Amino acid sequence: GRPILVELKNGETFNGHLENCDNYMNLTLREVIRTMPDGDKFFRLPECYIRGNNIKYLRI
Amino acid sequence: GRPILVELKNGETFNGHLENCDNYMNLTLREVIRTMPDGDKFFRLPECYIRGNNIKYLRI
Amino acid sequence: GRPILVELKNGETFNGHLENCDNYMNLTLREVIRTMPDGDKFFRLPECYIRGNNIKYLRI
Repeated sequence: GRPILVELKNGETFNGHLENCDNYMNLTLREVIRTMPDGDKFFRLPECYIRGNNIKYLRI
Repeated sequence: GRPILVELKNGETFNGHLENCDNYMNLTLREVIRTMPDGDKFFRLPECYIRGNNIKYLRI
Repeated sequence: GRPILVELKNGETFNGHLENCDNYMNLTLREVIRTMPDGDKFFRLPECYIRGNNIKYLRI
């Protein structure tokens, strides 16, 4: 799966296309939908980098 | 009004063009300017979805 | 310099090309990389406005 959904420890989720990932799960997503715990969303974030340490889980 | 300004309960404002609104005031804005309570702004957010429950008021 | 790095009092940094600055250090950056204290980043923010009162320091 290039499109993945990443849930952060802070409760946010990022839904985007996987561009890079390293052995520590630091990763980059493109064309991202960011969903807040309160239900608000932001669409079409060009690119987001997420530290492996900040991730709760990832679903493909 | 297609361009509207939405002020959230968390103090942020979103200024963009109205794309959709439902009977619960869940709405979508495009080409949005987001203003933080501390004055910082982010321009040209492609699309934001805001839950009616998170809105304080809307100005047209 | 046009590319500058702005560190905010809230610990975030904004790395982008300087568009405007005023005598109070309210400024505008374009094509910006926003880095969070926890190491997550957002790339290619079209434009950000930052209030002088929110800035800790600026590096060119």
